[PDB]
Order: sequence, then structure tokens, then C-alpha cells
Amino acid sequence: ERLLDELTLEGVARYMQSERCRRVICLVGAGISTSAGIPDFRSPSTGLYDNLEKYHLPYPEAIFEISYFKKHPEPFFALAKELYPGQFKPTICHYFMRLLKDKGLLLRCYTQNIDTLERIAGLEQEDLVEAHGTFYTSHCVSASCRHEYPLSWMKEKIFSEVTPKCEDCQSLVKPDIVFFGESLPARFFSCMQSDFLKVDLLLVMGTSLQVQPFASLISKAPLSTPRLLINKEKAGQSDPFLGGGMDFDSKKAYRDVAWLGECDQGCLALAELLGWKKELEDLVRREHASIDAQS
Ligand SMILES: Cc1cc(C)nc(SCC(=O)Nc2ncc(Cc3cccc4ccccc34)s2)n1
Ligand SMILES: [Cl-]
Ligand SMILES: [Zn+2]
Repeated sequence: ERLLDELTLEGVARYMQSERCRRVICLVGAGISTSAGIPDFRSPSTGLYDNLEKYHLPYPEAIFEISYFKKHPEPFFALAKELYPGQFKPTICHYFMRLLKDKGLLLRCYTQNIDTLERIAGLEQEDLVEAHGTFYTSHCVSASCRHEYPLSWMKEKIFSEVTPKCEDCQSLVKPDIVFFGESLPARFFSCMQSDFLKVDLLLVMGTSLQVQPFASLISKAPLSTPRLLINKEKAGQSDPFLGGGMDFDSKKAYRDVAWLGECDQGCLALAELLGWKKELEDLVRREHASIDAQS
């Protein structure tokens, strides 16, 4: 009775092009941006926080915490300068999502990433749930002010090593990323409650589904909704020690498919099956050319 004729990428592609699949939700994480030269910011093994000792922190995790930021914002802003990407070129995976949008198939992209590449690739605010926030906008932290500043303004402050202060009230201005101690945006919960009633396919790309509540999203899909993981490692299965998890491989598997490899290569393989490879190549090459040519 299952919706996929077989538990393979080919089965997913046939399902996507059938009349049964009209609304796709993408859940994406750091694995979709590594080929753009942006390392994973939740990983202690990616060499982003190896030299925090210059910042003289009371403990290493203080730099992620909101109360420490509001008291001592300088370490965060110096780290932001050190980690600021040298270019923002979205990957094949980002542009595959733009094609889903262009084809009328994209219900929503939920991202754990803060790098803004989804927006550069042409996903609009309405299409996006930035579950961990984003650098795309920043706000004055004073509750009576909340003046919004664009990334161009925040970048200038970061690179000139001037602690960003609100022009209206002189309070700190903070990028709209979710620090430890802050709540996830209300938009995440609002959109989840509606979108998961409407989803025909979950495309899970570049996330190991380990950080909550973003990981628990997969259990919100209807039981029939196929779920395709494109990721370097299998993820989302039930923990044998702790315990709607992914079932790729048992005799009871019926809807979950794992494609294990680089996110770009998986999206390229899917686009090829769909007949979209030329469209995707042309889109990526033209957008990359435009980005390379920024003068
Ligand atoms: C600086 C910058 C600007 C843009 C547009 N894009 C990027 S992507 C590269 C990168 O990994 N950056 C990073 N900046 C800060 C990082 C750690 C961090 C520390 C404290 C709180 C966090 C709260 C939430 C999330 C992270 C937080 S990682 N980075
Ligand atoms: Cl993760
Ligand atoms: Zn202000």
C-alpha cells in the first residue's frame, strides 16, 4: 500500500513526478554548506573554536551563551570576524531547492544553517524557516527599540572591529542567530504545526538530526510520507540506548530511503533522474558566475 514503488532514489524520483507528490518539505543542515567552504558550526571537530583562548573566556561555552554576550560581546564579534566566510556561493543543493520552488513543489525549507545561502540561492522569507536564526538580519537588543540592521551594516562593524551599537539608542545590536539561552523563533513552531499536515515528501539533506527540536521534526510527518535522507552518514534512526525514527533497512521498512554521499552529488543524481540536470547545471553556473563577478 506504500507510496514508493521501491526504496531507492529512483523510487523517490518516480514518486515526485507522479500526481501523488505535490508538496515537498526540505530539512537541511550544515552538510549542505560544507562544499561552499562553510564548516559546521556545531561540530567541535571542524577547527572553528580551536583558538578561543585569545578571548579569555570564563569557560569555552560562554561564547555561545546570551547572558555572556550581553555582558561581554567582544569575544563573539572577534570570533565572527575570524569565522566570516570569504565568499557566499550557494551549493548545488541550495539551487536544487530553488528548482523545487520554481517547479511549484517547495512547501518549506527548514534550515539549521545561519549562513544565508538559502536566501542567496533564491529562497524567499515565506519559503524558509531558519530554525537557528540567521545572520541575514540583526536587531538592537533593547525591547523598546528593536531597530533592524541588514547584514551589510553588521559586516562592516564586524570587519572594522567596532562593537555594533544601535544608531537610535546605543544598545548592542545582535545578529538574529539563536544563542544558548534564547528560544527558537516562534515561526518554527507555527509553521511546523501547519506544514506537516500538508507534506507529501520530506527531503532531509546534510543534517544528522542530532540537535533538538529540529531532529524531532521527522516524527511530525504523516505515516505515509516518504522521507529521503541525502547525507554522508545514515541518521535519524532510533537510538538503541535511548529510543517515528527512520527505518531504512528492516523488513518493515516502507518509506525511508538513504542516499549516502556528498549532498551535492545526491541532489545532482536526483535532478538527473527527474530530467532537471541541464536546468540545474545552467542555474548553478549562471548564479556562480554572477557571484564571482560581483564588483
Ligand atoms: C560570521 C558569519 C557571518 C555569516 C553571514 N555567515 C557565517 S557562517 C560561518 C560560521 O560558522 N559563523 C559562525 N559565527 C558564529 C558561530 C558560533 C556562535 C557563537 C555564538 C552564538 C551563536 C549562536 C548561533 C549559532 C552560532 C553561534 S559560527 N558566519
Ligand atoms: Cl545535526
Ligand atoms: Zn536601539
